[PDB]
Amino acid sequence: GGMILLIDNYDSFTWNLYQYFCELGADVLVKRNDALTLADIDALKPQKIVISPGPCTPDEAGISLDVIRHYAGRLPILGVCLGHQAMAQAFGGKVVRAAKVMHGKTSPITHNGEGVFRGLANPLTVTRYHSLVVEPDSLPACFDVTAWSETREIMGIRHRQWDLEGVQFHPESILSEQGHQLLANFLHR
Repeated sequence: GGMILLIDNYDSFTWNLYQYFCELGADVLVKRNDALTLADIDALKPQKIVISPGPCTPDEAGISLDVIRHYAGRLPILGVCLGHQAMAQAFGGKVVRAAKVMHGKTSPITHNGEGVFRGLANPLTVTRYHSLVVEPDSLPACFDVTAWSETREIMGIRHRQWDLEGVQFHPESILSEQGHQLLANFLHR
């Protein structure tokens, strides 16, 4: 509810998330993936963690993979794009090339109306900034898929037991009412 650790994986969109979460009344702290150890995060005492997008892959995302693996089941974690892929890979996921690389287009995904999608319209139009996707047949059994592209891509995953959730699209909203309601869902679990 209070203190959010946002992990910057060197994207401009981490500051959008900063503003969005601050407008929802959260105490947010933004630390770069290479300027942190896991010992650091114990000092900061976060209530929830968010892994940002970034131009890299999870392997090159500094501590992101280490953080998901160590804090899984201790604090809620929300992965956006890169963070969503990092969440799959963390539990033995496989990230593969997409059918079409999307550099800013908005498109309709279907969801299960649970997790961050509770009280959201289905289908839902979202904006995509990615070229890679989580491979469905490789997805670890600990994860349910929660959203699908219309080309049948994984657009959201969620752990079956713990509070860690991913989205492949950029939430980009909080003045959209159904965009505010998506991040508020993570914040007020």
